[PDB]
Amino acid sequence: KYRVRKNVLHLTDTEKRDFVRTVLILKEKGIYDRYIAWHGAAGKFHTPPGSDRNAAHMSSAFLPWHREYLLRFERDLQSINPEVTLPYWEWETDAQMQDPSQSQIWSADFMGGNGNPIKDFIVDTGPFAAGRWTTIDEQGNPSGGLKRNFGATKEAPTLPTRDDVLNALKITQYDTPPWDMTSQNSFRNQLEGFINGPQLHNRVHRWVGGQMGVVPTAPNDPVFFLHHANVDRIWAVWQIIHRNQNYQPMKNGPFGQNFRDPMYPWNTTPEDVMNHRKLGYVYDI
Amino acid sequence: KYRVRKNVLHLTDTEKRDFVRTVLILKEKGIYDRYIAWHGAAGKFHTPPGSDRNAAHMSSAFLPWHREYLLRFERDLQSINPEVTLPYWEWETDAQMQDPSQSQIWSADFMGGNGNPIKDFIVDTGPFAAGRWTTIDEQGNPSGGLKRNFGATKEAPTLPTRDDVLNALKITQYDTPPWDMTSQNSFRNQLEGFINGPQLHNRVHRWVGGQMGVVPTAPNDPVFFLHHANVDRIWAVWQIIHRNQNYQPMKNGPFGQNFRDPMYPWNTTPEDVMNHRKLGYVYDI
Ligand SMILES: [Cl-]
Ligand SMILES: [Cl-]
Ligand SMILES: [Cl-]
Ligand SMILES: [Cl-]
Ligand SMILES: [Cl-]
Ligand SMILES: [Cl-]
Ligand SMILES: [Cu+2]
Ligand SMILES: [Cu+2]
Ligand SMILES: [Cu+2]
Ligand SMILES: [Cu+2]
Ligand SMILES: [Zn+2]
Ligand SMILES: [Zn+2]
Ligand SMILES: [Zn+2]
Ligand SMILES: [Zn+2]
Ligand SMILES: [Zn+2]
Ligand SMILES: [Zn+2]
Ligand SMILES: [Zn+2]
Repeated sequence: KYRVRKNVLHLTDTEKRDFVRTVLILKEKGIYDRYIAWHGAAGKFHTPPGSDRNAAHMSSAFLPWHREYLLRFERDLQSINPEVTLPYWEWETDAQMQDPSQSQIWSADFMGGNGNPIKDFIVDTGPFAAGRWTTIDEQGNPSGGLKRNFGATKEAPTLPTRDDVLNALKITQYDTPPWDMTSQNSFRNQLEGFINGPQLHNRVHRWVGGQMGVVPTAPNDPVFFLHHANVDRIWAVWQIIHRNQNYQPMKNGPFGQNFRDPMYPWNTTPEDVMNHRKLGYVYDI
Repeated sequence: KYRVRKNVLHLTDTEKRDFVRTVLILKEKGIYDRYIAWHGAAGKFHTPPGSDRNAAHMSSAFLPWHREYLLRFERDLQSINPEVTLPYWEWETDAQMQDPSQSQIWSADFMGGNGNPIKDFIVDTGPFAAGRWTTIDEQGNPSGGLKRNFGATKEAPTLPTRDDVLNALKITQYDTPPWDMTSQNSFRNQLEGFINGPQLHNRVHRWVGGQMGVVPTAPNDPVFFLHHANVDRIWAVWQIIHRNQNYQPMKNGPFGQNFRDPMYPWNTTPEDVMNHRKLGYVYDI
């Protein structure tokens, strides 16, 4: 309840600079890659085997898994710079802009811009531009650099709206059986974005494009964390609005999917991360 | 110093029954799969990216990474039955047999026998025969059943010998740069099996065949843990013989390979598991 996570639009130029520096430091030491890999491994970890669900997506653990992911990542930033916390990208607000690509989050001072079509959409601007930031493929081998292609697909030509967020917050049930891509009247599946997909969470990944548009490579793009800090914020809000409500399933959904089950690749359980304040952080506002 | 890890050949009928029983429960609960996944993930995690070294093999962390692996595995077994510890398969003595496939380790009440040529070398005997034990391919999808083909390979027709172990124990250095498959006069690379490969550990893997023969699927076979328990034991012996020799590299090795670096997929470091006695276990003898 001490660490404050801020809206990207509220950061001082120094905070932006420090965040970028710390990320680049984590990347140099080899710590950043551990994060890419954890998310990759989890994505291929089906619960149960053969099922469409995995440890981090298309199921109940989607939200708590990423919260732990972000928590661990933020603790790593703190180790380098104690004054650095994870900021959140409020995409619902950027969706209101005439041209979202002009949002300050994409400035050459922060995340860098959209991909360059003349270069097969390689990001050639910002601190994570090809040549300054190496990426790796799902195979785990060096790739050719970050790629982004804002709103190119037909299913995600735009960022989700404030209304989409509001409608999701309306759901009274955290999740509902079978606890997967098909769960109905489920806040979790709603936020994740499988209802009339792609929506919200899923839609943002698709809108961004490049490595961000697919599970095995998503974290190669630093914005992955700003996105999920926002997703984590929507959830924190949901938890306040419906305080009558608790995580689901409690038992008898799939192993690694239940309230007290370990979340591959960690021993962390959903219960362990239900209270973000106990985890040591809050969102401005 | 309380948990004793025993030679498979020193186990009672009951101790073997309980070990197998506990492994099945671990499997049934979904815990066993986490281990197959962890080992697979580590094998694809190169240190550094593009390199030939990975978090669990072909470099210095090979030994401490597997020691941590077994420790975690033994703790889970202990959680199911506090009287069960990890036994070790002393293959160097089995190598002396006229026909090693006749060793009591392969009895039907234990691990099971060799694969069935008619079935495409699917294991049809023992507690883990196809139909009684599910397996998972490199993709994380169900694979249809355990396979074994003892010494079918021209490269590893025989199990390593006592002489092979003894010679490795004479090595003075834990490891040597470049800290990878080419390291010379390295106890680690020797025990792993790359000096005139396939030797030792690498040779046991190749000799067993089936999922045990390849990195991404090896742990699917329970004997993987019995194998690595002996490898761990051989290392523990080396540690006592060369009491003034320590882990290498101490620093400036690839991140993930140094004495105090975290070992993907965990935060555990080689330092953390250098003394097995501190880990709560010892070998019988
Ligand atoms: Cl603020
Ligand atoms: Cl909140
Ligand atoms: Cl909250
Ligand atoms: Cl504020
Ligand atoms: Cl004994
Ligand atoms: Cl003994
Ligand atoms: Cu993802
Ligand atoms: Cu995501
Ligand atoms: Cu091995
Ligand atoms: Cu291995
Ligand atoms: Zn809150
Ligand atoms: Zn944690
Ligand atoms: Zn603010
Ligand atoms: Zn590879
Ligand atoms: Zn010892
Ligand atoms: Zn010595
Ligand atoms: Zn004994």
